[PDB]
Amino acid sequence: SGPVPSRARVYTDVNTHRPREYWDYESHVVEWGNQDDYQLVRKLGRGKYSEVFEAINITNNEKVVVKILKPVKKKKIKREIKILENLRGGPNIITLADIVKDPVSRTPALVFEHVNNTDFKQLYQTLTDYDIRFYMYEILKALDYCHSMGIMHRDVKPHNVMIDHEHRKLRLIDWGLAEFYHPGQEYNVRVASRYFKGPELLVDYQMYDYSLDMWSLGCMLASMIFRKEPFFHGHDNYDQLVRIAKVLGTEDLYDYIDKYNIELDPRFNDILGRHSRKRWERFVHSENQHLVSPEALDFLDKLLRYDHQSRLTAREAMEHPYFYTVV
Ligand SMILES: CC(=O)Nc1ccc2c(c1)c(-c1cc(NC3CC3)n3ncc(C#N)c3n1)cn2CCC(=O)O
Ligand SMILES: [Cl-]
Repeated sequence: SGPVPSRARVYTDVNTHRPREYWDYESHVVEWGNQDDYQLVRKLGRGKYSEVFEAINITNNEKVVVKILKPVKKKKIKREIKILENLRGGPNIITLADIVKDPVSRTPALVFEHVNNTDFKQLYQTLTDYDIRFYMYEILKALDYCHSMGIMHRDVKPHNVMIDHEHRKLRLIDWGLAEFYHPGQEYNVRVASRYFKGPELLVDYQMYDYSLDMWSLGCMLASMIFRKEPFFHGHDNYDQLVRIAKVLGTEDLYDYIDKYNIELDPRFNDILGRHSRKRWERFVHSENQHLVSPEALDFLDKLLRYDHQSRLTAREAMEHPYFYTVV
């Protein structure tokens, strides 16, 4: 009765063999320092639960990014902070440099290392075959590291990957939707951003894992090597799954759904239709041939699969023939 259970193939019991203080973020005590050390310079934007500023560390004058939290659930704040502190110093993980409060207004804020980013709609067109393989390997390091530390990012997308192209420096950012992996846990599927949602999220399969980040990465990789942003462009969560099925086909979807005994919402049977599995070559053309290779396509193919257990892990990925020219 109910969905078939599932476990992560890798780093399954990493939180289980650690003490509660590592993953029990609700018992985390947060110390808020003084924000006077930083001077707001420019509104960058208005992230989901925050406003974000370029700031300046008055003391050393080094550049910084300040995320001023809207009033959010104390619980989520502690999660993000605890996750950031556990992953700090890890490869290509953004550094939580400080946690502070404005003395007068009391609004909490997280302060991060600054990356001199090129917007991904300017950057991605510039990128060569070598570039894409390099930066994908940098992302993979961040995801292997963070999966090994018991954590799923759950919001992998071009917006959360900061690239200083001059310095070939990449940072995986915004850990606000990240969560700790506990095998057996039935999680909230209202995560990631639409275009990067894995089919497990869309069919409401809750016992998901690190392999969610591997789907999202694939979506990014497809958009990059094919020059089509976003790759899967759905008008909502239901239609998102239709956009995937028009590429991966309907037969492997229904076989995935039956295998896990997933109860498909009735909205799907009207819209899903019947679609064959398309070859990845169908997407290759004169303007992107130079970024595609047999290896690129094989790597992509082993990321973008319905069955999350069958996707490459981030370690398996880093060993793929696609990365040989970089490693
Ligand atoms: C800070 C965070 O966790 N999320 C977040 C949310 C919105 C953000 C940013 C980060 C950055 C952002 C920008 C840069 N750099 C660009 C040159 C200014 N850097 N660099 C490091 C981080 C971090 N963390 C960072 N975050 C810009 N925006 C505005 C996006 C929008 O409104 O569309
Ligand atoms: Cl959540």
